[PDB]
Amino acid sequence: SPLPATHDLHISGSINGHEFDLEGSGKGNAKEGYQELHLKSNKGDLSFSPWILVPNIFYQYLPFPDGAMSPYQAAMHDGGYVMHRSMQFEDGAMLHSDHRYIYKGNHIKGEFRLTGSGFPADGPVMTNSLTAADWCVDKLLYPNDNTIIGKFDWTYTTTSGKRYQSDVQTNVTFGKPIAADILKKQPMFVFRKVELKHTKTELNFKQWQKAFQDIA
Amino acid sequence: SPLPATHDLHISGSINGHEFDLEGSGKGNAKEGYQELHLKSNKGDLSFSPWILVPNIFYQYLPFPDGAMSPYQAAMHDGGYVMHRSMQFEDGAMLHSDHRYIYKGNHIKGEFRLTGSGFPADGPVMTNSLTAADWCVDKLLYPNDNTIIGKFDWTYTTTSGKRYQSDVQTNVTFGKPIAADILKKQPMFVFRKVELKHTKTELNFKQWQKAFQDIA
Amino acid sequence: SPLPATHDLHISGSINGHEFDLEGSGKGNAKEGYQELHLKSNKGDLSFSPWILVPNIFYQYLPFPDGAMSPYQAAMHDGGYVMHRSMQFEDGAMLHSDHRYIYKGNHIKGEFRLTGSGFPADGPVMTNSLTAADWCVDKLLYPNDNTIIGKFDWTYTTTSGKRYQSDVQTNVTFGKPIAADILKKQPMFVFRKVELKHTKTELNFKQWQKAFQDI
Amino acid sequence: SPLPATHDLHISGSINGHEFDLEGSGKGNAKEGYQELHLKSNKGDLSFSPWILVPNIFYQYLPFPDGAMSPYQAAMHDGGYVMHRSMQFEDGAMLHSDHRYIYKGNHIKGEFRLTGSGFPADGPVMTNSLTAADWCVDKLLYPNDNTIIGKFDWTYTTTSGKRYQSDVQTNVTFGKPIAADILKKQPMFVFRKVELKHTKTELNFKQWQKAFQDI
Repeated sequence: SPLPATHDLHISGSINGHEFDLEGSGKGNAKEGYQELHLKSNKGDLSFSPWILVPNIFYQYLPFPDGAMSPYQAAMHDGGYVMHRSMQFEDGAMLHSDHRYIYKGNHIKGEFRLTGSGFPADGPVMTNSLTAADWCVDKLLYPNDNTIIGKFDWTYTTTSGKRYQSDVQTNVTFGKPIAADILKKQPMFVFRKVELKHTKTELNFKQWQKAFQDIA
Repeated sequence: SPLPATHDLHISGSINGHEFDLEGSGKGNAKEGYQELHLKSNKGDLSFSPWILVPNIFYQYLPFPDGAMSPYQAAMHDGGYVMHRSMQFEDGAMLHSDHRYIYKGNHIKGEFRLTGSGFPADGPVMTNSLTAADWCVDKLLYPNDNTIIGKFDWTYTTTSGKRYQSDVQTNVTFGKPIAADILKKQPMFVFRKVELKHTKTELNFKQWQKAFQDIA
Repeated sequence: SPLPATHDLHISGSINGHEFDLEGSGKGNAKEGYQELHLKSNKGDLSFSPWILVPNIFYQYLPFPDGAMSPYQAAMHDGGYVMHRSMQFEDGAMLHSDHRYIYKGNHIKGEFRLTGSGFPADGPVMTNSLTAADWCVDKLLYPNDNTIIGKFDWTYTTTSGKRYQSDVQTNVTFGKPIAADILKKQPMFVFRKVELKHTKTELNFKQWQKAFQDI
Repeated sequence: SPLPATHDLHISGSINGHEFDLEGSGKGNAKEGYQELHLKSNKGDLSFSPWILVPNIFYQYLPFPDGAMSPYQAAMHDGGYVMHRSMQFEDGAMLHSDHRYIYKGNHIKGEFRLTGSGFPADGPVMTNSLTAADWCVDKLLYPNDNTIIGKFDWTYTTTSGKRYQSDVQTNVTFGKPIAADILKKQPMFVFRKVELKHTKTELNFKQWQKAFQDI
């Protein structure tokens, strides 16, 4: 049926052993790749940079080239999917997440669970020193008919001027096979840009996305 | 108070998108480093090798050298701890886990949650071809007073004769500071051996452990 | 200070302990990114897939966007640069290289040294089962004014249908500071395509390259 | 077929694009694992911490347990071996090396080539702030009869108190098959300790080593 138009998210888990829990709703344009989302904390002030919740804070808004359904869009009413992502940061920290969804017509409800640990007390996550995430190219491959293995190098700029880097791998597992015509076009890349306004208790996130097999 | 003598575990999560859930109980000797555990499935036959649940299936049974309390033993009645472990396998699979505990006198109850994804359909986890885990040396460092960052190279032998390898990092976060005299002895290593008997629904696990700063 | 038009390569080292040595020459168009190269073995038949020598077989041919010189082209007559590249393969093999260059007007001479090891005897490098390399996006960052640290995920298709993957990092070190206006545009990405035809003793290589900051 | 008693090393390459070259000699006891080595620079003051040249500054000095020859000692008069080592540092730097040897009776001559790059100008290698290397356990596996693939996590202490970490993999490739009875004992671990005293031009290095399968 339809592409999604609106979504909500409950995201919870712990960073360095401290529990956090946020929820909120947003919307987007699934032909353009754009979405935005507001979150508010249920457990008081975040003790860590809200920027570490990106990329984790909805590829059902991502089309494939020339208006084709991405595998995420096609699965939405046919079998669904989950994601499992790993971020391994340069200073020894790690952050994993599980991503699950429920659809009600053109509305997506996400339930994401995250565990992040090992962030140094004086590093840029626990001092709120991340300032922006660099624009990013995601590389996707499909090693079998129901799995995407994707990877990107993820870097934030920070207040000291040094970037903060992590290796990010995302495995996406589908309830039914991906269409043969999607499977034959590998690798697929996706260019993304994000913005985030935030306080200690609230986030306003925006993201643009565009898949490509080749450039102009 | 006492070192632990008995424990139980509920461990659940998903592998390649399929949910699993096991529970059972065991016991050990916290002066010798030895424990054993029985698990039985609540959700029918496992669709994956039970060996992939090791190392995940209790360092409160591990003493430090010369009968000293390990940081895990000392935290047990003073602040507690959690663990976050990552296994990144050579064929692109990933498995993360969160480890939490509740103590009632000398009894430990564990509640572990795992997400593993990306195991190839013909690889050794999804074909039940893992045969044993190699003996292993864990290296621990304490980058601050409440955190252990530990690492080991984890390898199983398999029915084809080829080993199956992963990089394993475990971040352990303590509710109160680790004692100064433990913090000053780094790195600490731990030698471990495990055995596992299993069926599609039940596991019988055993593990021996011995911490060392140097060898004979 | 001309852009390069032609280039030679001597590339030697070992794979799994077996010494190899190739040389040959090629040409390209430094306004368009394209280059091509022929190589011939000086030590008999190669005992491994010639495809493993890609990406290692000249970013002086890469312009930056809108007719700008890339940092590689600008260094060419002003301090030079070297590269150090690491390939870490999914099956435990590793391949490192050192890249150095000498320029004579618009001609480049490359001298590259490689050590690869730990390729399984039944894997696709030692069985010559690599069939092509996937198109690739390289992400570059400049952590200081004389260094590029670049990364890509590098995958071959193989005769079995199973891809063969490696993490690739390339650190490029310049003899003089990169221009401030290049340093401000980060990350920079580069999209590349390669072809290779080969025999046991010869390689005929082609590459297209194009830098982009956005799509 | 004597065990080694004495050794020389010529080690050269570059760190962050700056060429370096050292040579010197040492000795050790191949029944006990210990060796020591002196090196002196042929190109002026080192511009980086000499500690970064450890572990790279001779497992022919390592016996295996119970007076057994290690695979390195047995290859010494029977086909030899080379090593390829990769150090991947937590701050993005990389250091690879190629190790080759020539034997004359009980003397070893090493010729090692290294390329390190991407060390931050304010990090502890380029500020000479590494103070010691932590004691270390090396895990070895033999995926086929002529290869060792070994791994350790390598950490220095520094003057700031913050350790400096790297993933280290060493692939060793033999000219003849390793003995079946060595191949059956896997993993094998090796516990090592090092010391280094240094100046801008000289290094005085000591190492203790002991193989173990169990404790």
